This record gives sequence, C-alpha cells and structure tokens, in this order.
Amino acid sequence: AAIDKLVKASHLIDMNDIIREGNPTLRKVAEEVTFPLSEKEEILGEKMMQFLKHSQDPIMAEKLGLRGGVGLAAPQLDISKRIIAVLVPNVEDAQGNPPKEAYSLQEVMYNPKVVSHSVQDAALSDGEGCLSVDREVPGYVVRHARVTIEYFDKTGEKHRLKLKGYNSIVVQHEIDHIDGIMFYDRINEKNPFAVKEGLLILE
Ligand SMILES: CCCCC[C@H](CC(=O)NO)C(=O)N[C@H](C(=O)N1CCC[C@H]1CO)C(C)C
Ligand SMILES: [Zn+2]
Ligand SMILES: [Zn+2]
Ligand SMILES: [Zn+2]
Ligand SMILES: [Zn+2]
Ligand SMILES: [Zn+2]
Ligand SMILES: [Zn+2]
Ligand SMILES: [Zn+2]
Ligand SMILES: [Zn+2]
Repeated sequence: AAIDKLVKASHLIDMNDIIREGNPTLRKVAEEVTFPLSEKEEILGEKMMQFLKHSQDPIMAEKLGLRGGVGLAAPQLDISKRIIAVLVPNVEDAQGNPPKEAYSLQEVMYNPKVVSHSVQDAALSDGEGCLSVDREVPGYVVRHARVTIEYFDKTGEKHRLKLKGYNSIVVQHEIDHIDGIMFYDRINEKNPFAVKEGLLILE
C-alpha cells in the first residue's frame, strides 16, 4: 500500500510521493489514529518531518527536486490519517545572525484539532501555495487570526496550545487537509482580494 512504500528505511519522501489536485484522498475526512501508535504511523510522522527539513535545506531540496514547504499532511501522501507535520523557520537578522530559536514551531501532531479561535480573521498578504496544486491561485486565504489547538504527540501525550501569526496560519492549513478542505475553498469567489474590515493582513 502507499504506507509500506513510504516507511521503508532507505526511502526519502520526494515530490513524486505527493498526490495532486483531483485525487479523491484530498477531499476525504482523514481517520483518527489510535494510541499506542503502530510502528508505521510513527515512522510516517518522522519521514514527513524529514521531508520538510529536506525541503528547506538548499542542498537536499536540489538533490531531491523539492519545492520548499512548512507543513505537510498525511492525506497529501495518499494516507487518510490525522497526522500533520509543521516546521516553521525563524529568519536571520540583517547582520546575518541566526535566530535564537531555529523554528517558531516544529511538531509532528496526531489527531490535531482547533478547539477555540479569535473572532478576528487573518490572511497572508502573499496568499498561499500548496504542494499538491500546480496552478497559480491568487487571493487572500481567510483563516482565524488566533487558534487554540489540541493534539497528541507520537507518545500519546496530549498538548493544548494557543497560536498566532504565521504559526496559526500554517497549522490551520494542515488541519484543513485532514478534513478534506483546500486553501482555495477560503478565497472569496467573486474578488480574490476582497478585504472585510478588520482582517489582519500578515506581511
Ligand atoms: C502558509 C500556509 C501553509 C503552507 C503549507 C504549504 C505546503 C502544503 O501544501 N502543506 O499542506 C507551503 O509550505 N506552502 C508555501 C507557502 O504558501 N508559503 C511559504 C512561506 C509563506 C507562504 C506563502 O505566503 C509555498 C509552497 C508557496
Ligand atoms: Zn518516493
Ligand atoms: Zn522513532
Ligand atoms: Zn537528511
Ligand atoms: Zn468557531
Ligand atoms: Zn497544503
Ligand atoms: Zn475554524
Ligand atoms: Zn479539550
Ligand atoms: Zn472558488
């Protein structure tokens, strides 16, 4: 099955493992994982995080032909499970100094969900792109500004976490994938750049 291919020890996830727009798995509601995790589900989560790290690394991205990403959901690898990985980098300063924390968020999350959110909405000013979508899609992807999430880690431990900013946006995006929702679903149908008053536009 797809999972067996992906969890082979020597296998590195690349773009040929990522399904594309139009594949039905992208529109399913992903199934909840049960704890204790199987070996395969644990391995998949590790390989997903590995892909993001690769994707972000100039060398490996180039070796393996990867488009850079900051999150990945199991449904995008044809696996209908509630497993996402997020890897959101902090940026260097103007003098070239690395940030204090390499990442503002770095997590493999099992059964994640949004449990509360702000009334305020937000969108990234540059829009959103997707590894499964090979088309230009303009417009503001309107999300919750702030979210509280719950999720499990690979050991079964429950986390509850409030997010904001870019971190908020990224997790929302991944969560949507495990519910069958695509980013463009949240772009206004008649003017992609419409702004309802109070929308937090993020730079
Ligand atoms: C920001 C919402 C989360 C994006 C996650 C996606 C990758 C994906 O398809 N996840 O399921 C990505 O990294 N996309 C990038 C993306 O949209 N980025 C990366 C930097 C900020 C933002 C565009 O403004 C690229 C591929 C376009
Ligand atoms: Zn592969
Ligand atoms: Zn392990
Ligand atoms: Zn590596
Ligand atoms: Zn609500
Ligand atoms: Zn996506
Ligand atoms: Zn919501
Ligand atoms: Zn709760
Ligand atoms: Zn539309």
